Amino acid sequence: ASMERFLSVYDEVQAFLLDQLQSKYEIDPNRARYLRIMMDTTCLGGKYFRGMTVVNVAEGFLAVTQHDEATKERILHDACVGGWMIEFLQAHYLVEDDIMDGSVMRRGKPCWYRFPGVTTQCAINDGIILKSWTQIMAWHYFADRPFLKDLLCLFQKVDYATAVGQMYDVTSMCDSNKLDPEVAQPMTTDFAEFTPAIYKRIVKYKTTFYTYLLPLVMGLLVSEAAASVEMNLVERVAHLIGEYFQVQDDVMDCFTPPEQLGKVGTDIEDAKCSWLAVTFLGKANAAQVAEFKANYGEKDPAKVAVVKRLYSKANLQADFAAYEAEVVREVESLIEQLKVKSPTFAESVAVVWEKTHK
Amino acid sequence: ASMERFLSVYDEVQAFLLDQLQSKYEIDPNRARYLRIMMDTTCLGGKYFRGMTVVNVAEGFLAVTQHDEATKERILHDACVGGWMIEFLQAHYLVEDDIMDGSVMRRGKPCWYRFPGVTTQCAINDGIILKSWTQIMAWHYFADRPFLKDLLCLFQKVDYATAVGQMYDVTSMCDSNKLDPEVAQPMTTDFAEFTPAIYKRIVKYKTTFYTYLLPLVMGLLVSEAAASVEMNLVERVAHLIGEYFQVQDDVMDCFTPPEQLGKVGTDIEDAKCSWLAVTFLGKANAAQVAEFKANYGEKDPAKVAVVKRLYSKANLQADFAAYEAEVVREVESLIEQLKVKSPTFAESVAVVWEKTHK
Ligand SMILES: Oc1ccc2[nH]cc(CN3CCN(c4nc5cc(Cl)ccc5s4)CC3)c2c1
Ligand SMILES: Oc1ccc2[nH]cc(CN3CCN(c4nc5cc(Cl)ccc5s4)CC3)c2c1
Ligand SMILES: [Zn+2]
Ligand SMILES: [Zn+2]
Repeated sequence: ASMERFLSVYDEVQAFLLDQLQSKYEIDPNRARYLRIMMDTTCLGGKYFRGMTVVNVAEGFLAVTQHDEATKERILHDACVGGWMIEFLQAHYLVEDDIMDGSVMRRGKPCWYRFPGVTTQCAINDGIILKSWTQIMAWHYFADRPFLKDLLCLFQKVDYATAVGQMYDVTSMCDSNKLDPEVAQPMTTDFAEFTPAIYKRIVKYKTTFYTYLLPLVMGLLVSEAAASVEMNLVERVAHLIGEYFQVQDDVMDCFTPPEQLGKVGTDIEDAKCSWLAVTFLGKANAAQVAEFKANYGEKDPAKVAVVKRLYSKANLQADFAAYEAEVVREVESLIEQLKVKSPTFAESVAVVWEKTHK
Repeated sequence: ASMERFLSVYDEVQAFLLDQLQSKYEIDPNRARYLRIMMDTTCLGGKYFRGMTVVNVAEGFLAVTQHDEATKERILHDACVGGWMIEFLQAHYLVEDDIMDGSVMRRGKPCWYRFPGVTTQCAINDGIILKSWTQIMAWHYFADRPFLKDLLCLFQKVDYATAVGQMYDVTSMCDSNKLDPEVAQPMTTDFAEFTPAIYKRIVKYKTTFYTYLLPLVMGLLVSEAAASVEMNLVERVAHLIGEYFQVQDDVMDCFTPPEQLGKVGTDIEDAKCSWLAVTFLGKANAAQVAEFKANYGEKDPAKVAVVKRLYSKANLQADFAAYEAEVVREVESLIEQLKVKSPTFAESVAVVWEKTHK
């Protein structure tokens, strides 16, 4: 099974990284232990959706391509390593984003920086190490691979797009004309930049490149199958599914109970440009817009409750159902176009969509 | 002149990065302005020692090798780009280290995160962007270069060694046996880990890889001259000069006036494993060791003054002169060994040493 193989490779990669720190970086057993615990706490515990997508794409191609058994094993091992590079990249951005946002919990556990023996001083560096490990994995495991250059190039572009996305996200509540390193940034008062186009740009860069595009294209690279697809369709479908994924996360932040969510959602307090805020502003009357402005982006729980009740009374479920019908329609159309060059790849995309939609 | 060429290339690289953000990353003029100012504030203003070393090494080879004029220009441009990759890598670690350490000033100006319109929330990400830019530079400018693979591999190893070094540095005042993410870390009471061997390990990784090794080897790579040297001698001399550089920085932190230093030095308050603390512990009697333990690593200015006077009365100038005589001796010996394969490269190393020593 794919999951058994995926988790066995984590143990192998972890052992390799820590053994390398001992043999080449003069590490002591106590600092190796700290880094082992850091890796487990930051990398494990999720669903491994991003990493398993690489494995699933590679598995799809194996089913229709002629290979020696040793080659099938090599491809599957490469897909697991590539999938772990993505999981570690996600771990890097979660560690850093939790510090930047002052987050309290992550997956029902405290954020890494909040651990007593960690602190922000160490956590920022731990986050840096997590991303350096993705490169150590690539150069070691893919040293002789024909796809090494393309993989490192794609990984770099995705990482950069994601850092650009975090900038778009953290500054989404400021007026663009006021951005100035010399002047403390006031929250917007007009919310003129809370538009579907601006929200789409935030989401496209902050999450879709690393959550959907990177796993799909990495699965193609380790399979030596990039010629079986039209890359423009891959980008379009990845960006489309990724946006839907984030709209789901925005709604859950506001209404999914903290116990089920695994944290206390603070998007309203943080004045985030969420799908709920953009959509609400897209249908509210003058009175509702005014009430929203007087209560958004403030920590006062009475003000947060006003925003939540404004959203509830605005019937955003109808807009969500309408957005979802449009996404089902467009995703199915792009899947159909993917079948022209690769029915196998289209099938992996269908599975990626099914898992997102539910 | 090398400096004129080096600074002209910064303008070109800056223009390329910002133009790429507009054409491919949907950036708006206000966020491009913020990133332009961030780049200038974090990358410029230093002596450009690391970046200019790449240029100087490449210039040395140009003087003794046959090339068309267009090739000499291509090599010099590659050396400037490679030198800027190192300067931007340094900018990344300064931004992040200033946040981690809670630093106030850097080069007589506030630390980047302390700017009113920046904040830690943005600065951590700005630091991440600074390092992604080093990779954007490499993939763009060195796309067709024979040294691209070796350069990216060397850059990754140096970056990882540096992140490992920051971990060694930030945890240098804890007892290794007590390192535990679950438990808040107490300061050491015995200072048994304040030894010359442990101090050497901190310094080797936290600064010598990126300050000395990377500029020298990058100069060789862009010159296609790695066969003109014995790499083991390059590593040994880089590590040796780098250690001397850091011993100088440790002494200046404690005794160079804040006006000349460009900041208020806090190594004593921070309980850092500095050359002054290790050397003092290496010659103190029982009474002096006891007085050091009762005053080190505390913010109280009276306690800091006791440590500074303990250092002053301990005649650490004699130990420094003795360490310096040994370094002059070993650096000169390694330079002599470098002459066997490349008198030109040995000469660039002599210049690197002269600039460090003064
Ligand atoms: O006033 C409050 C404050 C906090 C609260 N927590 C839970 C509630 C009770 N419901 C409020 C309405 N609701 C919404 N579900 C969606 C789903 C989509 Cl896809 C789009 C818009 C909405 S609106 C579900 C939970 C509540 C009410
Ligand atoms: O008590 C204090 C407190 C703060 C102070 N600031 C300046 C001073 C006055 N001098 C104190 C001694 N000194 C040192 N120079 C070096 C150089 C090396 Cl290489 C190694 C060890 C030392 S010791 C220079 C400045 C002073 C005194
Ligand atoms: Zn965030
Ligand atoms: Zn530091």
